[PDB]
Amino acid sequence: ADAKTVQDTVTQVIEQNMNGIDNLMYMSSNSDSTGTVQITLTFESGTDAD
Amino acid sequence: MPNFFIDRPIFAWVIAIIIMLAGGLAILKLPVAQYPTIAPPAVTISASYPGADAKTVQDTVTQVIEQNMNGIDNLMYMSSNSDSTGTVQITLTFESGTDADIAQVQVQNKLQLAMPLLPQEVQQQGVSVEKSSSSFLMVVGVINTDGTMTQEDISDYVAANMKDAISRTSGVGDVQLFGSQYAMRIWMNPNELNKFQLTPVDVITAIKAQNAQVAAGQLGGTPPVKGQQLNASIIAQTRLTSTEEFGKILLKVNQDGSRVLLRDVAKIELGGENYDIIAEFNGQPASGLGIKLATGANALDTAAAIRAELAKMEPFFPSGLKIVYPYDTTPFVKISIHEVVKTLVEAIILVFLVMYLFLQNFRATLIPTIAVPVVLLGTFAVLAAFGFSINTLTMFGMVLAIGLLVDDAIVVVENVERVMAEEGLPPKEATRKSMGQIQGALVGIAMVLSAVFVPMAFFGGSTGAIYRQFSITIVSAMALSVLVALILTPALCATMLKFGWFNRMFEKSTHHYTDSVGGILRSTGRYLVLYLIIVVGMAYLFVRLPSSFLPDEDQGVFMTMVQLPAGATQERTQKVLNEVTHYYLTKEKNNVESVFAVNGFGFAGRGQNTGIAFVSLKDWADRPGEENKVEAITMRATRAFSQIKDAMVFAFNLPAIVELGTATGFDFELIDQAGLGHEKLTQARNQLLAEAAKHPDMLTSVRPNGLEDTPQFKIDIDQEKAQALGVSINDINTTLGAAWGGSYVNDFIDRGRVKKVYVMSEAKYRMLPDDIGDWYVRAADGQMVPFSAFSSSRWEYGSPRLERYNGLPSMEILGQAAPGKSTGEAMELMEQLASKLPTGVGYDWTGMSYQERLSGNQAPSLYAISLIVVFLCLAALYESWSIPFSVMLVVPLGVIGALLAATFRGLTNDVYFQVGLLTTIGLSAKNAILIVEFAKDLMDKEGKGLIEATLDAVRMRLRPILMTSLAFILGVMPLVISTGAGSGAQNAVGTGVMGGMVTATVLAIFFVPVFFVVVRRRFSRK
Ligand SMILES: CN(C)c1ccc(O)c2c1C[C@H]1C[C@H]3[C@H](N(C)C)C(O)=C(C(N)=O)C(=O)[C@@]3(O)C(O)=C1C2=O
Repeated sequence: ADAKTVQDTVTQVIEQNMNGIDNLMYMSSNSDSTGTVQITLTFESGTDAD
Repeated sequence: MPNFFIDRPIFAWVIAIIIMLAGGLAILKLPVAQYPTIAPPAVTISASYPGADAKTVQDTVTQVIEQNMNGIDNLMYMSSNSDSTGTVQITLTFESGTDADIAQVQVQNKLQLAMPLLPQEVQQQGVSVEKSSSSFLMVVGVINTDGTMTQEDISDYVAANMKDAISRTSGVGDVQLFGSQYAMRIWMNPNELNKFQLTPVDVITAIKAQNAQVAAGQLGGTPPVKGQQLNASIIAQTRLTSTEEFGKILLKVNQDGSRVLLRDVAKIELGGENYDIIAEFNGQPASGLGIKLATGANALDTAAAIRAELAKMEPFFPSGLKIVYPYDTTPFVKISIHEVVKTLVEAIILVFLVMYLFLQNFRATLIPTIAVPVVLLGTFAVLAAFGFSINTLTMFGMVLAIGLLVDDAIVVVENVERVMAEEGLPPKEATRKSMGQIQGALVGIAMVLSAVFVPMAFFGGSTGAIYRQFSITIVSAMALSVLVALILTPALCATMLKFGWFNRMFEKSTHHYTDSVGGILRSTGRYLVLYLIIVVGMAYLFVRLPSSFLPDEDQGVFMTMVQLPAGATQERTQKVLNEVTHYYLTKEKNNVESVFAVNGFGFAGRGQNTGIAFVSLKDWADRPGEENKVEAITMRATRAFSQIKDAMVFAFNLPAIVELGTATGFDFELIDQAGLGHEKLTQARNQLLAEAAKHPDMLTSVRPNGLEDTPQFKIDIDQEKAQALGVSINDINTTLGAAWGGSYVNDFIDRGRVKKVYVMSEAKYRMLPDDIGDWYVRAADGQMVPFSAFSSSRWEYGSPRLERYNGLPSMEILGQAAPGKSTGEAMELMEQLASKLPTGVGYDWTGMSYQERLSGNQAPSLYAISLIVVFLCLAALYESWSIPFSVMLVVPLGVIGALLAATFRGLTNDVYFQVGLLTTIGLSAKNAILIVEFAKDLMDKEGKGLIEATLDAVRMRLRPILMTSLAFILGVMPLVISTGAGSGAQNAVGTGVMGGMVTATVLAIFFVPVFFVVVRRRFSRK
């Protein structure tokens, strides 16, 4: 029961903060109707995933 | 090798090109920041509890939380604040180079298990965990200079339309807003409220149901019916998004169709979430944004892009929202970079000027000019090899060293212009013989200079990190050099190599000189004394000479500290800020560029009571005379601000490395170590404080860095009476709660942004212990009941700030050493004074005092091992367990004279001094090794004069020294040693090297050719 709602409520927020993190190349999130959200960060090759 | 290289010099330019390439490309990969990272890694832990107080925070939250920091790796110590405004910081400093990213995990990670025991008020505000830095890169400010937007208004914008915009820009390692963002405010009044028999709770529990976010399946999705067609998503209740819809909330309805709306019982409007810190820029409403570096990005680079992004977006939203920059640590860095660069560049011009005056040539002075930039560049690649960076510390690292490579160059091309001179052969055969008589010396002095340098970078903590900066710099330059002077120079001067007021005024002063030195050497131990004075002298000057870390400097800004007393008030505090502002703009109007003033940011707590005012002056330029400088402007201020009402208002210049170990002072912490309550500790604290005033011998200013108990208004619910009337102990407390300290209902959305919703009494019904009488609660039978009915009130003292060191109620005192005595010996007293307190009370040293204690004194222990490797190394340069001795006794010469940073100027043993004091002992013992080389060499090869050589030795030597030692001093003499601004360390570095270098030459010309004589004759003697 949540159009936008999710994004801008959980999405934007978790996104706002994904800043700082080293070796970041691009972020891309997809807020979903089902209420599901999926933020995704990907780093420069080599970077140490743990 | 060089002999194989002089033969193919074609190649020893490829070796030279590579290096230059590496060092060029490395330049670009270099990050640039003002300093490097030198504080051990800390981690704060903040927390809120709207309307609490220290106990009601130390025992609901800071404890608890803290009973759980167990499990976490490399931790040094952990303190914690619990003050009277709902705040809880809880920073945790950690061993030297532990991985910050991984410590913050666990710290944080381990919080995650206490939250279950935090109270629900707190877990809603949420506890954040982050890395302790509170003062970095630049701090944009956003004011409105046409009274439209208030603090909160401006904050919002800055939050809503630009904060993230910056936040994601090449650099921006973290933003921190200087205000809030709107929040649904809902200020009730017991009156309009008690008239409907509704309390805060009734209001609270409505703003819930009414403003919430429900759930409601699709249509198909989950298993549907055969042959269905439309699946759609149902959209049930969803959060209000306005003061409008908020205004309309069914709170009550009673036989009248009576419509009692949230709009009646109180008053709705957007506003800020916290309201107790008034920011304003030059008497204008303001709401800045601070921005921290980035980790590995570039101070310059990223400042520029911030300025970019800010530009581009300022063409927006009505009323002039003008972006100001009351702080940018960048101009300061760039001007340093711009100097130093000239120091080097010019240092070379010097080696061209000097050297000409000495070697009739040109294609000779072209050599060190092709060696220097080759050695610099290229060390810029060793810096990038060890992950280092272009920062103040690392730069002066090569300037303090400019004189060590430059030398090296001259030294080679001037032995060739002797050998092909003193009945020599052509360029080739000259080099071969020349570059081959200093060959092994040029090495060996390698291994030597590696010690008396390496040893740094082994030191303590916060410091010692600095030291490392310097150490690897130099040694990376230094040795990199010695390597080109065995490869590119010996092929560069061969292959290239072919006024009366000099030459015709030198060839004879040499002779006068060596002659003068000639004889005066029979009674050898003539000047064996005289010297012994010198040494003994230093051993005086040293002790006499004061100590420091880094000389403070004029930077963009500095600050004033206001502090109204005991229980003052934001409003009463503002006026003080307005003055501070005034007696700054308008009475210092040709220097103060702006004052950014905020009340609520004390430096030893918060509260309406204290504030602080950061002032940004105008460009070092428009600030000419020493009177127009910081270490001057603040003087006026400090005083001019005495003569102020009950309002301690200080002003002072920030230290070199904001975020680092301040004064040579101490940081002491008195621990609760048992039962003993607040009180007992206080009496304890007070014992020792007073005890130490009685001792201004060992100097002091022992001061509790913390807050005296103030009085406090104490409610007190009568449980029984509560039970007797129909009145819930819960219902009471939320009403009194909410009312007076305000509660944070739930969220709502506002122009696409979730934002909090607070609800608390108007200000009118919550200022005075009276008013409490305005508040009514609905009881069981449904009759409003006043406080007095079930509660009584008394004054009393309690602590607005409860502080506590690792786990345990503590109290922190700080103070200085002694205008005479050492930080060290001053701690020791403080400790004996501690030694006699009541039993319960323990004591522990934190902070600067932590390192200083732990590591601290090692200078001895370390350089012992150098002075040994120096010997060893040196001994096998020659081939005796004694001869090297003739190389060592140089150390004192250079030292004295370098120590006339005392007797000539007004300085201190500060780092920049000691690094130089090393750079200086390198040319000194270098000189020695050579003169003691050519001492034997022709004494050993041509079996020459047991003393005859010595004279000749020094002869073929007075020009190298005189040559270099000239271009140096002059090189170090410029703005270096005479400066205005963005400097400090310039005076630092020069002055040290400037003297001492004098004595190193002008005094070793005589001794070193001695020494060698006084010895080389004490061994196998009769
Ligand atoms: C002193 N510190 C650098 C400044 C300077 C200027 C400012 O204008 C401000 C601060 C602190 C920040 C802290 C923040 C905090 N937070 C990020 C929401 C916060 O928890 C509070 C609070 N005490 O409730 C603020 O007052 C606060 O909103 C605030 O208004 C600030 C603020 O206005």
